[PDB]
Amino acid sequence: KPNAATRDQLNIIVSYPPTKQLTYEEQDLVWKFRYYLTNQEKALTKFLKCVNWDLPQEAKQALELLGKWKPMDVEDSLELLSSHYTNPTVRRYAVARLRQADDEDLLMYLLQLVQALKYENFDDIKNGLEAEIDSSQIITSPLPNLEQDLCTFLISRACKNSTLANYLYWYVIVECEDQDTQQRDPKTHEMYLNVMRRFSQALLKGDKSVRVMRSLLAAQQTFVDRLVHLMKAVQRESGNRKKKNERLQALLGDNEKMNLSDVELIPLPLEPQVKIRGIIPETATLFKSALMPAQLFFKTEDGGKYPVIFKHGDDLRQDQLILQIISLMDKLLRKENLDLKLTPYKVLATSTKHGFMQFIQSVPVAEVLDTEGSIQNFFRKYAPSENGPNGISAEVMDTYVKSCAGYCVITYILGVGDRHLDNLLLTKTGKLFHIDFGYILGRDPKPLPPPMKLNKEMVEGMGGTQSEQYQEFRKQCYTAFLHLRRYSNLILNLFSLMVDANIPDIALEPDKTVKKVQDKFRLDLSDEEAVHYMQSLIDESVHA
Ligand SMILES: C[C@@H]1COC[C@@H](C)N1c1cc(=O)n2c(n1)N(Cc1ccc(Cl)s1)[C@H](C(F)(F)F)CC2
Repeated sequence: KPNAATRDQLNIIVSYPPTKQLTYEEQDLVWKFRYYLTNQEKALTKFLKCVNWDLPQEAKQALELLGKWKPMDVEDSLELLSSHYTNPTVRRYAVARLRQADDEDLLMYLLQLVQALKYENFDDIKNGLEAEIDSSQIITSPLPNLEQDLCTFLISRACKNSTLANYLYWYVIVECEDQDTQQRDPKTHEMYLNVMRRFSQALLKGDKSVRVMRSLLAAQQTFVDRLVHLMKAVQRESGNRKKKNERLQALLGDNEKMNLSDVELIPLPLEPQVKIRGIIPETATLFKSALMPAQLFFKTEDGGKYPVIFKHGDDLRQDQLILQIISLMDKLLRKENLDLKLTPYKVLATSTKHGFMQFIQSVPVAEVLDTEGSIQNFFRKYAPSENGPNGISAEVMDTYVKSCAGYCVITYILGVGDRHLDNLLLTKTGKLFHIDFGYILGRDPKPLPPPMKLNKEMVEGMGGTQSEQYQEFRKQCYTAFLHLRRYSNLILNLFSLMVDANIPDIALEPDKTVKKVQDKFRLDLSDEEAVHYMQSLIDESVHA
C-alpha cells in the first residue's frame, strides 16, 4: 500500500498513452503496488507492460493478478490484442472483455480485430476446423469466460449478426488476397484461409437463416467477380471515354451474359443494410480519371438509387481505414452530443486490386469557385434566405460552420496531405467534406506542408474573420478537439492494431506510425493549454 506522494506518481503512469514506453523506474513502481492498483481498472494495462513474459515466474505472478484486478474496459482490451502480447491467457482475457461490447461497437473495431488475428495462435485456429485453395471460392463452393480465441468469438457473433457477417467476410477475403502477405508471410496467408474455412464451416452448421447468410455471401462474391470481369473488359476497350462507356452500358444491359442488371435481392457489400436488385445499365459511366473508375447506380430494395464508385486497378485499404476512423470520430463526437454534419461515406475494398465507395452528390470547392465565384454565391443560389446570414439559409450556414470545424480537426489528427479545392467538396445543404486520402500521417507530394487544412475561401464562406460564424467555427474546433482527446486511448489502440496492415503510409514506418497520431492530440497539454493550442493552429493557418 502506498503513501500520498507515491499515489500521484502512479497516477501519472496510469494516465499515459498506451503507446508510451514504460521506463524501468516506472515498471518497478507499478510492479511494487500491483496489489494496490487492483481497484484501478485503467492501471491493469500499465501492469501487463512491466512483465517479461520470457520469465515464467514473472509471467505466472502477472496472471494471478489479472484474475484479481478490476475487470478491464472494452476500449482498453484492444491493447492486449496487439503484437506486444503473445500470452494465451492475456489474449483470451482481451476476447473475454471484448465480448462485453455490443455489435454496434464491435463493427466500429472490426477492421482492426481482423488485423489482430495476425498475433493469434495459428495452430489453435487450424484445429477448430472439422495457392491450392482459392479463398474467393470457399463460400461459393459449399461441400455436400476464457475459452474462446479471437477467431472463434468473431465467427460466433458473425453467425448471429448479418451486418458483421458481411464485413467479417470481405475483411478476411481481402487479407487472403494480400500478395505481399502470401510472398513474405506464408503462415499468415495460411491462417486467413483457415479463418475463412472456419467461417464457411460454422455458417453451413447453422439454422435456416445462418445457412442463407452463406448463400447471400456467395451471391455477393459472384456478383463482385462479374463486375470485375466487366471492368477488365471496359478498361481494355480500345477508344475514348465515350467508347468505353458504351461498352460499359452494353454489357450491363446484357443480363443473360453478365447477370448484373437483374439479380435477386442481395445485400450491397459496401453497406449490407441496403439490399440491391442490380445495376441500372443506362446511368453507368467512367470518371475522367486514368484509373478508369466507374459510377454505377444500384437499384435498391425499396425503389431507391444508390450510386457507388467502383474502382478496379487500385488498392482502397488506406482510404478504407481513414473513412472508418472518420466514421468512429463522428460516432464518439455524436456520443458527446456534437453532430458536426460530417460525411463518413462508406468505402469497402473487395480485393487489394478493387473496391467500392459510397457516392455522395456534391460539388468540388474548385468547381464552386470557377462557376459561382464564391462559396457564399453558391449558397445564396441554392439556399437563399432574406433573414439568413449574408442572404443564405441559417441551417446551411450552421451546417457549413460545423462540418468545416469537424473536418479541420479530423484532417489535422489524421495528418491528411495533398489538400486542394478539387478534393474538398460542398453540398447544397452546406456539408463540407474531404475525399481521396492518398497521403496521411504527415505525407504530402510537396515538402513542408501546413499542419492545418484551411484557406481564405473557406473562411470567406463563413463571412470572413470578423463574422459571428467565424467565432462559432473556432468554438467548434477546440470543443471537437477536447472530445477526441478524451478518446485518444481508443484511437491510438486502433491505430496500434494497424501497424502490420499493408497501408502505404503506415507500411512506410510502422514503428513510428502511432506516435504520429499521439503527438497531434498534444496530450502533454491540459484542456485549457489544448484549447489555446488549437486557436494558434487555426489563427496561423488563416493568417498565412
Ligand atoms: C466516394 C466519394 C464521396 O462521394 C463523392 C466523391 C467525390 N467521392 C470520391 C472519393 C475519392 O477518393 N475519389 C473520387 N470521388 N473521385 C473524384 C471525384 C469524383 C467525382 C467528383 Cl465530382 S470528384 C476520383 C475517382 F473517380 F477516381 F474516384 C478520385 C478519388
